[PDB]
Amino acid sequence: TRKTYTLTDYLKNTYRLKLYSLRWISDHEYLYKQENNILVFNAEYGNSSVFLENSTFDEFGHSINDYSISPDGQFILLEYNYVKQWRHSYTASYDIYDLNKRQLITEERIPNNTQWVTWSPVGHKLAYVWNNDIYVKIEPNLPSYRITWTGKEDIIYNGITDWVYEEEVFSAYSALWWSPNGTFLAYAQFNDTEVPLIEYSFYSDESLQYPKTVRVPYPKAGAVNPTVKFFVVNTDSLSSVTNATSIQITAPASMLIGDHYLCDVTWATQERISLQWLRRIQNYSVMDICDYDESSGRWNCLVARQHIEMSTTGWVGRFRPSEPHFTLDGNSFYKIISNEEGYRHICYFQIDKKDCTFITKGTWEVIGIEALTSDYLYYISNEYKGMPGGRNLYKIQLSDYTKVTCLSCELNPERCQYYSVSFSKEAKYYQLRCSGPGLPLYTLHSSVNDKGLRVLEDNSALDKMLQNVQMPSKKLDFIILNETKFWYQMILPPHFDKSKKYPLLLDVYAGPCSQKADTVFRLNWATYLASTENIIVASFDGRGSGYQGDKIMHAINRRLGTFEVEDQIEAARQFSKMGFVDNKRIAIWGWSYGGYVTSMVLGSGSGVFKCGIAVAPVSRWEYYDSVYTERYMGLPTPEDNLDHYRNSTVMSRAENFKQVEYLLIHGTADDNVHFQQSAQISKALVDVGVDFQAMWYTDEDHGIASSTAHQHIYTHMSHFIKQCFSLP
Amino acid sequence: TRKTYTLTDYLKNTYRLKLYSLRWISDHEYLYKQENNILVFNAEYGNSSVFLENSTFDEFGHSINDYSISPDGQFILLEYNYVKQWRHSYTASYDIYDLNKRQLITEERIPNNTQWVTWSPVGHKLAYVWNNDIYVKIEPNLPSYRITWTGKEDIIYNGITDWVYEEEVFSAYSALWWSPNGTFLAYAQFNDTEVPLIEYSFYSDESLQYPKTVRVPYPKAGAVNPTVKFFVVNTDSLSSVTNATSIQITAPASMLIGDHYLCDVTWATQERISLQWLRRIQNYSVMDICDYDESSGRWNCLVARQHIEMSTTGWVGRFRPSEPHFTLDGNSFYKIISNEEGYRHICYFQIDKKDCTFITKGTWEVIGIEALTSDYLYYISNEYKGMPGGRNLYKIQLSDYTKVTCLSCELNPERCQYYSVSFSKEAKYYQLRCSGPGLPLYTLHSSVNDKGLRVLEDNSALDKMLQNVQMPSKKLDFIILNETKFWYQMILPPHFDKSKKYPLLLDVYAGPCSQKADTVFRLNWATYLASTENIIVASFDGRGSGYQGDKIMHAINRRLGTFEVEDQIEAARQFSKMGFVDNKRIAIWGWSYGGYVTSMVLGSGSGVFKCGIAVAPVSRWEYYDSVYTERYMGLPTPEDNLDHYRNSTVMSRAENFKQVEYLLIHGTADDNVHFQQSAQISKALVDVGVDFQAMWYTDEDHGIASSTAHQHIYTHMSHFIKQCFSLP
Ligand SMILES: CS(=O)(=O)c1ccc(C2NOC([C@@H](CC3CC3)[C@H](N)C(=O)N3CC[C@H](F)C3)N2)c(F)c1
Ligand SMILES: CS(=O)(=O)c1ccc(C2NOC([C@@H](CC3CC3)[C@H](N)C(=O)N3CC[C@H](F)C3)N2)c(F)c1
Ligand SMILES: *[C@@H]1O[C@H](CO)[C@@H](O[C@@H]2O[C@H](CO)[C@@H](O)[C@H](O)[C@H]2NC(C)=O)[C@H](O)[C@H]1NC(C)=O
Ligand SMILES: *[C@@H]1O[C@H](CO)[C@@H](O[C@@H]2O[C@H](CO)[C@@H](O)[C@H](O)[C@H]2NC(C)=O)[C@H](O)[C@H]1NC(C)=O
Ligand SMILES: *[C@@H]1O[C@H](CO)[C@@H](O[C@@H]2O[C@H](CO)[C@@H](O)[C@H](O)[C@H]2NC(C)=O)[C@H](O)[C@H]1NC(C)=O
Ligand SMILES: *[C@@H]1O[C@H](CO)[C@@H](O[C@@H]2O[C@H](CO)[C@@H](O)[C@H](O)[C@H]2NC(C)=O)[C@H](O)[C@H]1NC(C)=O
Ligand SMILES: *[C@@H]1O[C@H](CO)[C@@H](O[C@@H]2O[C@H](CO)[C@@H](O)[C@H](O)[C@H]2NC(C)=O)[C@H](O)[C@H]1NC(C)=O
Ligand SMILES: *[C@@H]1O[C@H](CO)[C@@H](O[C@@H]2O[C@H](CO)[C@@H](O)[C@H](O)[C@H]2NC(C)=O)[C@H](O)[C@H]1NC(C)=O
Ligand SMILES: *[C@@H]1O[C@H](CO)[C@@H](O[C@H]2O[C@H](CO)[C@@H](O)[C@H](O)[C@H]2NC(C)=O)[C@H](O)[C@H]1NC(C)=O
Ligand SMILES: *[C@@H]1O[C@H](CO)[C@@H](O[C@H]2O[C@H](CO)[C@@H](O)[C@H](O)[C@H]2NC(C)=O)[C@H](O)[C@H]1NC(C)=O
Ligand SMILES: *[C@H]1O[C@H](CO)[C@@H](O[C@@H]2O[C@H](CO)[C@@H](O)[C@H](O)[C@H]2NC(C)=O)[C@H](O)[C@H]1NC(C)=O
Ligand SMILES: *[C@@H]1O[C@H](CO)[C@@H](O)[C@H](O)[C@H]1NC(C)=O
Ligand SMILES: *[C@@H]1O[C@H](CO)[C@@H](O)[C@H](O)[C@H]1NC(C)=O
Ligand SMILES: *[C@@H]1O[C@H](CO)[C@@H](O)[C@H](O)[C@H]1NC(C)=O
Ligand SMILES: *[C@@H]1O[C@H](CO)[C@@H](O)[C@H](O)[C@H]1NC(C)=O
Ligand SMILES: *[C@@H]1O[C@H](CO)[C@@H](O)[C@H](O)[C@H]1NC(C)=O
Ligand SMILES: *[C@@H]1O[C@H](CO)[C@@H](O)[C@H](O)[C@H]1NC(C)=O
Repeated sequence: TRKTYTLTDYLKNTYRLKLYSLRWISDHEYLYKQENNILVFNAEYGNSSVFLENSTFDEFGHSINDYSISPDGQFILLEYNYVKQWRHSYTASYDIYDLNKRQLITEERIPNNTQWVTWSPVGHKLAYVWNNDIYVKIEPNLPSYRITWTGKEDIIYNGITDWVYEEEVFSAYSALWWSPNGTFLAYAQFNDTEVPLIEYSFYSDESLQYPKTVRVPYPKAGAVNPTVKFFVVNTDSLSSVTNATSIQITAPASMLIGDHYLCDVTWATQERISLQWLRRIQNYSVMDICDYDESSGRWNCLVARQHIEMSTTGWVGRFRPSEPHFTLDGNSFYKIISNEEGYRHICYFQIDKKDCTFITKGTWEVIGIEALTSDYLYYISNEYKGMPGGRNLYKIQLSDYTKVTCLSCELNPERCQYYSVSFSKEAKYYQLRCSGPGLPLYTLHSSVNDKGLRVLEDNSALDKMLQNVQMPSKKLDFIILNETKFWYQMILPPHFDKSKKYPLLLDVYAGPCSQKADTVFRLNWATYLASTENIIVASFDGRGSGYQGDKIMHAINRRLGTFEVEDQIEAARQFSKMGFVDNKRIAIWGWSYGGYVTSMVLGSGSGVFKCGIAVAPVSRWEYYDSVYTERYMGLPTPEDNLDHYRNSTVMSRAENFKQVEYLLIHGTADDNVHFQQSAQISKALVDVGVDFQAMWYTDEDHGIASSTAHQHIYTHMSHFIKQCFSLP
Repeated sequence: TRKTYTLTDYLKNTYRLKLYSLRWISDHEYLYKQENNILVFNAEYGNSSVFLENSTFDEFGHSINDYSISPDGQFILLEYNYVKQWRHSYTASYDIYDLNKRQLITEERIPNNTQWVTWSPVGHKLAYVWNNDIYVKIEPNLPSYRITWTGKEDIIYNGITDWVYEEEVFSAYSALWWSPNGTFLAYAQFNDTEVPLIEYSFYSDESLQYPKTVRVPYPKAGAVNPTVKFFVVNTDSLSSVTNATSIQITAPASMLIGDHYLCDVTWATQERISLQWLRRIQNYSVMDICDYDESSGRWNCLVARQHIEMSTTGWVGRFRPSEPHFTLDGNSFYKIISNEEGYRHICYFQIDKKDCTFITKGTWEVIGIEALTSDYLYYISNEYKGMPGGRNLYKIQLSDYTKVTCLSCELNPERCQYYSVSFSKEAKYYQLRCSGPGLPLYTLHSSVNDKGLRVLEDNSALDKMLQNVQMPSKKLDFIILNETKFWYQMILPPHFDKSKKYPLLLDVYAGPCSQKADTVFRLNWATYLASTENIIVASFDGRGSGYQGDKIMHAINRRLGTFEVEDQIEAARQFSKMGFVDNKRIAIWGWSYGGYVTSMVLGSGSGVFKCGIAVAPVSRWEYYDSVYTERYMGLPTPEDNLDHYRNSTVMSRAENFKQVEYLLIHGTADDNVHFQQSAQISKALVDVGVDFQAMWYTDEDHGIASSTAHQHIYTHMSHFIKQCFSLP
């Protein structure tokens, strides 16, 4: 008997995955949300107390979306009226509650429609962006100091990013950086005056008589990009002068010669800041390190401290130049860069010496630097067992690089191979977060001796429930293509029998530096398909995929829509030759880049696939944004890479779609991959007389994450897959 | 053994109906285009001559879209660079060729991007509109006179109509009216300053990087409407030294009190013009009769010559007040109006007498007045055999109304029951166009003795081809509902066998004053469905339908989405109870108003229909234009008819779609029924978890008629219907 994992189970979230989200507030205390109220926990012993009882804001008159405690614990920022914008941006209202007097501040309050707010790293100073201008409050109940007057809707952005910087450069909306002790406030200013606008309709609720036209500054490939400027203001002088001066720090001459980007800002000390700039042609970046000059009140970046990072085989960085991690005295820093072999490792830099020293090496890569103390550097890599899809925490002794300890590898090797970490303020404690291949496991550890303090959440409740269900299994392995290994994973149906022919669905993404083959545990649509529909769901990381060196990642440089597309087809062949795949029932599907690859694959004329589903796909690179697209494709001009731009479109393969069943889906309010992209695919298919299935989702964006739409799209896709595989 | 009428046959027009479109140029001659040659025919004998060689412009260097010979035969206007706009509007380039001197005028030529152009009714003067302003050319080779200078894109229209006037009032882009002999040129001016704009994306060719946004002044129900003014200018006294003077004729005070419309302009004589005005609440209209005052130079409209036309059960006229047909001296006129019984008949009016006399009467209606002489008035009505879906030509003796003669009834009763007609200049000759139930038949007749001169086109070629294919038959009949009879038609499959059960598709439109049950012969999608798929395609005219009196037509007044929807369900219900219908396979489909009714039906919960297809449907009346919507629904305010505006939406019925298969289709560039309407339907279905099929057509408008799109929609719908009926 035993029920299987059904579509409803996924859509209704019957089997809930538990997690343990904590927020360190010091070197040994963290906050945890247990039953609406906020408790504070002692890391050392595990005892807690009620920090803020849930019944505190009952008669607030508003539903509170999130909170934020000032560094000194004296105040708490309350956020409500949350109105989402793009991937990271949103607007909201805020009130400050005085935790000492247990009162709600009612004077000089933060304006409504505040675009971004942030406490100073120390104390309780506040900085926020409202109407595209920056303001600063030294004290929560005192008036604000205006920092900028140039703010202008869709034109000038001070302290916040425009659309493309938020999405492709900073993975954030804020563009301001408090110095370590809060004295200085740095920030970027974006000018989109000449940036073309993407325009599309938003219908809103039925009650809106006339549709609204959403207009946003968005640079498509080869178009005019926003320009940027960087400034630094001394907040400590605000109460002493009428208008504190924003000292500007200009980009290096090597950047000013053409279009460029401000791509990283990292403070090194109270009076030292590092900036990384990137040329519009993303294979050259410069890092300036600037010191405050107490005599001229100016900021100077000595060329002797400038560092150049370039790439001859591709772009710089996985998605951008990596962040530096400075030693306390700010005289040296560690940074991940690809070595002579093409693998990303940690290099140790002296701020005024151009030659760095690699402290790690091998045919594997460092994923990120997680913490740095005067004695140790902690990082996550995929070195363990040579599995690029695994992740573990490591510790390296700064006084002896030959001393490297893996802190997570052997904790529970069968259940935990994909780790994440969170250190306390001074890295005295760290929470480990295991996400697979077994059920997620959260543990707390002491850094002084790397001893396990205790288990925070083991997901026993769910393990219990899953016992009464025929869950699918997952296989992570590899195939060798041209003396090089390529990893794939398969979500196999329960009681899998290799003596049978199962229908196969290729789950694909395959964009640059992607990884669809890993050791993470997921409860998703593929779970339902394998468990209930007895469908094998596979994923393959071929050329262009990440975390396996530049040889593989830069294979698609300037050539998107080629190798990553072909390898995916070859993967299908390879799978069919494994003998447990029904060659007559092989389907392919993907979202976003996966939608593009799926479409390109369905229109290649390979004959391997019977049907496929593309959700919010890219159809021609000239329609996607500049930062992302140009990174891999360069410029769409005849003197650069225009020919391949025009050669890698979905539309040019419309005719071959007569050989397959296709389902095209897109959200009408997708601000990322514009509906325009599918509108052009559909028109090309209509023009050559090809029938296909389509579905638009009114007012949904790139994620189609709305509760109702989410249930609707997966239901619709399920019927299509079952029909194509005629289950029925 | 005899093929059937296939989908390809319909889509490739393999079976073409022959026509015979002629143009009367005098009381005894007409122009007919043959082999691209313009021939002139003598109506009395049938002899012809070549009027213009198909090779005359053999090296014109432009594709000629259309041509237009001046009334005096001296010149010919050549139209090229045609670019379509809405239903009737478009811009083009023109050149004038001198027929007498066989030369192409090259001096003072009409501008490119001209919006409208027309010859004076007599002679060869010209009036064209360019950049929203009116120009007049007394001679083809002479400079033109600027009449208006207020022209402004999307704001002020002179001589041309705005979006709503073009579509809902004049069924023409043109807004200028030449006096009978060309002395005066009357014109209307529209002001859309405060009219909101409908905005939508147009994607264009793949090469366009950024979608363009189209915006057109379009007043939705309740919104601010455009205002109108009327002017008359003397084209005989124009000066190259002074700006033309236009005399304004203001609307009556009973109209100026509130919002209103100019709905008809008709010249009575060389110096008398009639105008009809309609209040925004379309149940009260006023006709003004204005005479030119030679001494004053002004136009006066005596209040004593004012005629009011109102309605207590509904709006005025079928879609607007009918046009008057003045006698030679202009002292009296005939006009179709609804009588005390609610049936539309011809009433004889004296210009200075309030009461008019009806000259026809009966439980049938006059469709239109076609020609008037001192002895006879010719008209088309559905009186014959009491069939409201039949049309015949009649003449009534103006000196003895008891003497009524049908001129088309008995010509060929089996083959011809639906005629339209074309009279020559003085009604000396008329062409009859029979369009059903048999193949179209065109004939020429002489009025003096109503003789049948000859057959112009009998479609004997098509008849010879059609006998080689198993064509379906059409049954026109009626059912009774509450002592009232309602007509329906059924397209029955070849070799119809009433002992068998056939699936049934209800083809519906059902908008106010519509007629889907008639005797017209058609080669369409239904032909293929019955001939090849053996599906019965039925249509029904319930409450709200036209040509049967106001008791029926006005039944849905201020109540759209009620009785016309309910009656369709009743009809299907009754057809389902017939021996030859498979009550398990009953479908419904419609386009435009038919899309709305199909949707309202599917969301009714009647359980009668298994599936349905809605193309470019209206979903809520507040989204449609003011002129058409308010005509039937009044204003959407709480004081007027808001409750019913809110109760008649498709969206409120979403939940009821759970038990039916629904395919929703709409073109993204529909300027008439905005994509918005379908976008809200899909969102409501998604919001209640109901699955359905959808298809958008990039850049297609309300007609979805581009060649490839047309083939694609009918192909996609064919698969859907066959699948719903389990048909191979
Ligand atoms: C885990 S996965 O499914 O393999 C996966 C999924 C998604 C990405 C990925 N790559 O670029 C993005 C993301 C920026 C990134 C957030 C910082 C990018 N901007 C994006 O959304 N698109 C849309 C079209 C094209 F695919 C790029 N997201 C990725 F690298 C890997
Ligand atoms: C011959 S039929 O299929 O019954 C038929 C088809 C179409 C009409 C009809 N009614 O109003 C229009 C047309 C007026 C202009 C005269 C052309 C109107 N504006 C329209 O396109 N819509 C869209 C939504 C709503 F249904 C009305 N067309 C009609 F009265 C009858
Ligand atoms: C966790 O429990 C410990 C032990 O009871 C608390 O320790 C406080 O430690 C300080 C420093 O020595 C003493 O002054 C206090 O007397 C101790 N607590 C008390 C009430 O006496 C600690 O406060 C607890 N932490 C939390 C978050 O509950
Ligand atoms: C944003 O950049 C634009 C340039 O595109 C700047 O606009 C120029 O400003 C100068 C001086 O005011 C004028 O002479 C030019 O006419 C402007 N050009 C344009 C496009 O109009 C603008 O000043 C910048 N804004 C800020 C705050 O730096
Ligand atoms: C604060 O100082 C800044 C820096 O000068 C002022 O910004 C200048 O304002 C003037 C006049 O408004 C403009 O001509 C300049 O273009 C502005 N410069 C910049 C950097 O934008 C700002 O107006 C001052 N505010 C107050 C209240 O004095
Ligand atoms: C935060 O760092 C700033 C920058 O060094 C400190 O301000 C300097 O303080 C020294 C005294 O130690 C003075 O000589 C300088 O004039 C100050 N410079 C500036 C720009 O203010 C500041 O004292 C530090 N804050 C704290 C709380 O330690
Ligand atoms: C069209 O009709 C107008 C108006 O009746 C004619 O113009 C009148 O002609 C008479 C005879 O010459 C003059 O006495 C009047 O003063 C004219 N009135 C106006 C308003 O112009 C005109 O002749 C006719 N045009 C044609 C071509 O027959
Ligand atoms: C034209 O129709 C309107 C609207 O139906 C009539 O005006 C009034 O409409 C309201 C509802 O909107 C009713 O309560 C009134 O009874 C209607 N009559 C009056 C006098 O207000 C109007 O009567 C109609 N005109 C004609 C000639 O029938
Ligand atoms: C049709 O035929 C008649 C003669 O049968 C043609 O002739 C008439 O017009 C000619 C010039 O227009 C004259 O030369 C004839 O005298 C005159 N004959 C009669 C009886 O009126 C007439 O033009 C022909 N029409 C066409 C269009 O070809
Ligand atoms: C077209 O209509 C507009 C608006 O009704 C007319 O303009 C006016 O409305 C303005 C408010 O937007 C008032 O401020 C103006 O006083 C009023 N009149 C003028 C001349 O501005 C406009 O005149 C109309 N245009 C024409 C050519 O008739
Ligand atoms: C309308 O456009 C046409 C085409 O551009 C103009 O005709 C000429 O076209 C030739 C080439 O086709 C050009 O060299 C000329 O510049 C155009 N103009 C002339 C006078 O030769 C035409 O003139 C335009 N007319 C108007 C009123 O816009
Ligand atoms: C906090 O609130 C939750 C839900 O409102 C409740 O279950 C819990 O008992 C509350 N605890 C306290 C201390 O108020
Ligand atoms: C924010 O909006 C609320 C809602 O009207 C208003 O009452 C409040 O005063 C506003 N606060 C500020 C700082 O503007
Ligand atoms: C950067 O890439 C461009 C495009 O291939 C190339 O022309 C240039 O030489 C590269 N620069 C470096 C430093 O590799
Ligand atoms: C005129 O051209 C057409 C083709 O456009 C041709 O069929 C016809 O023969 C020509 N006319 C004559 C009289 O030859
Ligand atoms: C005609 O009127 C327009 C509109 O004001 C004006 O600009 C033009 O100069 C006038 N021309 C003559 C000849 O009066
Ligand atoms: C008569 O029939 C109509 C439908 O044809 C129905 O709506 C009405 O209620 C019935 N009774 C009366 C009195 O009209």
